[PDB]
Amino acid sequence: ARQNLKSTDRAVQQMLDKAKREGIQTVWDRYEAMKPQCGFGETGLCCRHCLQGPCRINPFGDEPKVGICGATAEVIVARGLDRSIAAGAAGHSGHAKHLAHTLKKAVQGKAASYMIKDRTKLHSIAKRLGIPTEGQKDEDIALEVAKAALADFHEKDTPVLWVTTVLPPSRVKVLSAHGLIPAGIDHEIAEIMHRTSMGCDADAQNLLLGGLRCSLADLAGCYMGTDLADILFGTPAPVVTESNLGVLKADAVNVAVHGHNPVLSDIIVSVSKEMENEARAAGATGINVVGICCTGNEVLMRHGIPACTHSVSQEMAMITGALDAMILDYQCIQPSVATIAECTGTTVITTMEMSKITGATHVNFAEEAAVENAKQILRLAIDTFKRRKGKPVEIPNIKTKVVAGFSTEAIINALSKLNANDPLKPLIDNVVNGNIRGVCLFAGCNNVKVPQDQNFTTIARKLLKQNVLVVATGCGAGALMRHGFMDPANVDELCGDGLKAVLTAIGEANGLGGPLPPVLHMGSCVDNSRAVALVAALANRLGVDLDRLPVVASAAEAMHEHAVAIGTWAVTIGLPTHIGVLPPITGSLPVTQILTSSVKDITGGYFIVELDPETAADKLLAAINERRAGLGLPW
Amino acid sequence: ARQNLKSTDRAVQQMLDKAKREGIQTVWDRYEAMKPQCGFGETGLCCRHCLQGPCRINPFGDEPKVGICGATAEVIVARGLDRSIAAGAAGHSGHAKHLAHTLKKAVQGKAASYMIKDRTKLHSIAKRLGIPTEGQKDEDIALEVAKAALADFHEKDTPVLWVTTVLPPSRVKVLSAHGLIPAGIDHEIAEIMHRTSMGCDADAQNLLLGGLRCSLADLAGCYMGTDLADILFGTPAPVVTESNLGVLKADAVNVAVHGHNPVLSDIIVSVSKEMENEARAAGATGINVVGICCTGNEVLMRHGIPACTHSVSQEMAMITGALDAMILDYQCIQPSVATIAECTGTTVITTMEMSKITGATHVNFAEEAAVENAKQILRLAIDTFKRRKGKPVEIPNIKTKVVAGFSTEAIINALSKLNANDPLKPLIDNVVNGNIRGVCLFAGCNNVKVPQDQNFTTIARKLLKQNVLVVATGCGAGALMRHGFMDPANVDELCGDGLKAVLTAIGEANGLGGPLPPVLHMGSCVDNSRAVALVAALANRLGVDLDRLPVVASAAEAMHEHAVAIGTWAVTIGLPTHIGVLPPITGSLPVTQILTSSVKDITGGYFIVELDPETAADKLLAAINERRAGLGLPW
Ligand code: SF4
Ligand code: SF4
Ligand code: SF4
Ligand code: SF4
Ligand code: FES
Ligand code: FES
Repeated sequence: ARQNLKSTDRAVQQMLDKAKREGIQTVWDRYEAMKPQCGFGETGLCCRHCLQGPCRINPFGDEPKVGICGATAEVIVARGLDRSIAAGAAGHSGHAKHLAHTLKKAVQGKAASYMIKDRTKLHSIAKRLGIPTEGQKDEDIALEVAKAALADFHEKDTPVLWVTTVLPPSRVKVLSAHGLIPAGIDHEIAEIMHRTSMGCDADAQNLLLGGLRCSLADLAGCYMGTDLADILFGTPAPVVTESNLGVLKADAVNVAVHGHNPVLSDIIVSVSKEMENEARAAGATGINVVGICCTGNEVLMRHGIPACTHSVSQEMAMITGALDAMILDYQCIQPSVATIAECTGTTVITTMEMSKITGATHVNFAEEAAVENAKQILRLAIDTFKRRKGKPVEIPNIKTKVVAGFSTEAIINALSKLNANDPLKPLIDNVVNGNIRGVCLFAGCNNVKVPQDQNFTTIARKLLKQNVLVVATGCGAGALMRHGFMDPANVDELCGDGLKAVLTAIGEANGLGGPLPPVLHMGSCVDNSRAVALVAALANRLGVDLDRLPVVASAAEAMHEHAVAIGTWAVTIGLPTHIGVLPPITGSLPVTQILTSSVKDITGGYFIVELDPETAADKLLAAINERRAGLGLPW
Repeated sequence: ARQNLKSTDRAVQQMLDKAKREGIQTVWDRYEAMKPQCGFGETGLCCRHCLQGPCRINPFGDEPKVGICGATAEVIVARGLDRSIAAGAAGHSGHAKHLAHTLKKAVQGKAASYMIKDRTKLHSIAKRLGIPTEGQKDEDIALEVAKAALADFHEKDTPVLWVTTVLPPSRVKVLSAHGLIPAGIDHEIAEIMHRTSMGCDADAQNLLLGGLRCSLADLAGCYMGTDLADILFGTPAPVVTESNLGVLKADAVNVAVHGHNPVLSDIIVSVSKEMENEARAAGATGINVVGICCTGNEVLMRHGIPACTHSVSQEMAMITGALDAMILDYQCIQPSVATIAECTGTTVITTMEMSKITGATHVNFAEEAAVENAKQILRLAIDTFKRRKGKPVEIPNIKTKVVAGFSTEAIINALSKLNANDPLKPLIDNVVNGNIRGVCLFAGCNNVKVPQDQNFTTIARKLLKQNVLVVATGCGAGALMRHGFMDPANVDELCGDGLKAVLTAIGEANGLGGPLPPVLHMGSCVDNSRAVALVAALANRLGVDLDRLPVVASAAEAMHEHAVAIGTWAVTIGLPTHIGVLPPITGSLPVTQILTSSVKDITGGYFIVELDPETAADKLLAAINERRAGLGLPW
């Protein structure tokens, strides 16, 4: 079996061989068993929005040509897409809502394990929202910030401030003119679900405008999540760590944190240090906390916790035999982990009331008891380590060096070493002179349909050679880190001369003796909001809207509904946005034409649907170079 | 072509013959073109919640057996069902939210076309919510009521009051013990969408408990909608009118109001009276406003507007050639009406920003301009009448007499003529002595899979002969009214002797010289909340919870997501609840077992899935008689 057709990650390939030997079914096996997949679903031409369904429409040929109620292909496709956007917004904003409640509990004396760790971030957010700080206690400022966060979920006398205060006024004006500013986060999610139900909205343009507005509700949830997590846990600054399965240690208690919301896993990190002695009494060397998915990104960015794996390959960490516990919150967790655990000996633990998995142990985490819960959890992990004393394990000896922690604050600070009072100017100077062709954000998941990481690395290599500044979040950052794109030792190999010169100048001015890494890791999926903050700051410094900047995005291997939401708000804020898997839109030419072309006339952004990564890189470079030409720059 | 296999309504059959002659495609034709429908979708064994899909599971046989991410059949089915519940809740609560904003605008002097029409209802709601009224202006009380309504959409220091203040304390306690009381209406909708996204909740029981809680958010939206519409437009009292296509008049301007929210169509009713002269200047006899679907129910209940048709047969009103305008809000409107209008000459007008139909004329209704908008709309209708002067029409000369307007206030008032200070006691006395075997609520839609009305009338006939008091809402009321079940002249034919005696006693005590009708029309789909108010009042008067009462529900021909939500909250509040179409659950035996059996141990209610209506009636009678036996009553 040619495992490189499943994943380009050599540690994953090794574990796929072990899973095959041992008869453990993987995500790739379940994908093979699903083929050929339903073409009605793949093209978007299926509707189950009422009990007269299921309805389907033949992409081509004879009947059925229309839904039972009269819903056309255009309507069916647009309604389906809208519900996916709403689902994504619901996830990011549920994460943000949880953090808002945590901050409120902390400053009300109800959860002493949590606190204001970043006072600077708290005050800047308060100022951005218009919350007075002068002569106020920090706990009172933070209570007002948490209350403002919660207020953005519902209608009120202002629109969603985590949209209108984070984008330039000119962009807010464009969006307002088209009716796209969200009135409340959960309000928009509910309105989507209403308008897409049977016998309601049935005009493709009207439906899709609703979708764009709900995608801005998702952006607000992302930005709110990043803001609150930085207040609570600290704004990231540059860190050095490692990635891939070789970060597991046979002689340690290996504990993975997995999911998206780090409200508990940040505590796990701190409590694990306190239980090192208890782990060694059990015969381990210590407790080795490692990350999976975006919760892993959160603790990597703030604490340098090494990242074990990501997304599609998450089961492989368990296949080593050395994963003693997998501590779950929610989002992007394959529920197969609970069954695989019976074969690998891993203790899979859920912690959130609305995210349980049959067969996994549940610990009822509460912020008020976080340290207590963390000790209960780590003691299960220690017990599990004890059960495998003397059992052989197979950890691939494969890992990469990762430099990360590039929050927007950290990037501005790094640039400030080149120009103290105008830190964005050195970046803009090098865009203008061509040393930096443009900026590309890689975001989103892996997807079993795409050999793991192949689109991210293929596209990134071409862009880096063409002097594009590449930033990354989520499992796009995961893909790039596991293939060495966050190791500064690879700048010479990967980067064009102009980009190398800039990365070197910034790195050497920050006391590194070497360049910044080839790709800047800006954090988790909610931390796509950090990229928005950087791009909005560049737009404001230049006096233009985002749809004039040479900035693009690529969800090169997208999977989750919240990647669909992110891609949609990237378009809505003005960016050319590549997606490297087929979204369920191709069954409607009119909807595809809106999303890939005529939306440019509304927001200035547009989707670029391209499954071939070499072709996608050329298309992204053309989009960047079109923006350069619109600014009168050489390219 | 045997049209009685499509609809049991003889006027619909006549129009199906006309549509066939004229080559106009109908809902039944589009259904035939869809067969055979996808069995994966029909059984619930399909998931499109991420871009790795579509995933399907064979009900029986070999692979695929599990989703790509590991999602089991139980998880896939429960997630799909939860999203349908959330969609239903989003519709009913969007309707309620609209009315709350309308009331607020009215009492703030911003929409003079609206007002407090039912001061008694306003004060009773205020008292139920704990809002002080003594020494307060009505406009201030109503502002506080509207603000409370809007607050129930989001988290706050109280749970959703339109749940906790409308059910008995003992029922609230049972629900609270299981974690089922909603925290906020839109909060629960968003949490469903989150928990059902990829890699989140993956335990069938946990998912379904979430669904039960979101169904209570739907109940709150229903009850809020009824409360606010009664304040604004008046609480229904008994009315006499007619139903079926024969209510159209060739010589008049025929204007249908269609959808669910009557915020504009109540205005249309009043403004149409003012434009009678203008209609006659155009050569019509007047303006003939008729109802379709639940907006039609709203104006039938409050004003006696005749109901033209319902649900699955809505296109047939247009096929007569006499429908000059169809005025749309949202929900349950087949979008085919916009295409059929090109053939029939009808002017189809949309009015709500989030519900447009390509090819229909849109009028941007605003409460602040409601009368202005209504005149613009009725002038389009008058112009359309003028275009058909001299054209032959085919209106089936088929109509029934309808007695309706049985709000819970009206029912209590009618009973009070038999016992002035204890009005529920005569009803309970006759349940105890067996003259009334129990109560059955018919609710929900028609569905093209079921010959139109056949389940409603078959089940109702059997129950009425067994002395069941039958109440009805929505298009269940529509089905029963169009077959004579709301005409008191049919009591002798349809009703058992004990039920006839009770209907006669109440009718004769209310100065009718005749009985109440065989079935009591309690209004629109949101007005299922009225049935909750009646049943909760009976429970309180008897000192028991709802799951001890001989009360059942039947969504005998269910279609829309909000019928799924209603059926689910009927179960959650404690009722045996029949559904007469297959919901997409049969692909999971564990989920089916929870919903039809083990949920009894949680809420005391349960679903009864039965597609054969004779069998369903026997099962409903067994459920009623089991409740009678639990109270120690003969049966
Ligand atoms: S909403 Fe229309 S297209 Fe969708 S399942 Fe129902 S009848 Fe079919
Ligand atoms: S990128 Fe996608 S797979 Fe990875 S965790 Fe942040 S949503 Fe999930
Ligand atoms: S969520 Fe799981 S079952 Fe659903 S489409 Fe994605 S991989 Fe398939
Ligand atoms: S019953 Fe069903 S079809 Fe009829 S209007 Fe009130 S939801 Fe729609
Ligand atoms: S017919 Fe396959 S996704 Fe519905
Ligand atoms: S395979 Fe037909 S509904 Fe998805």
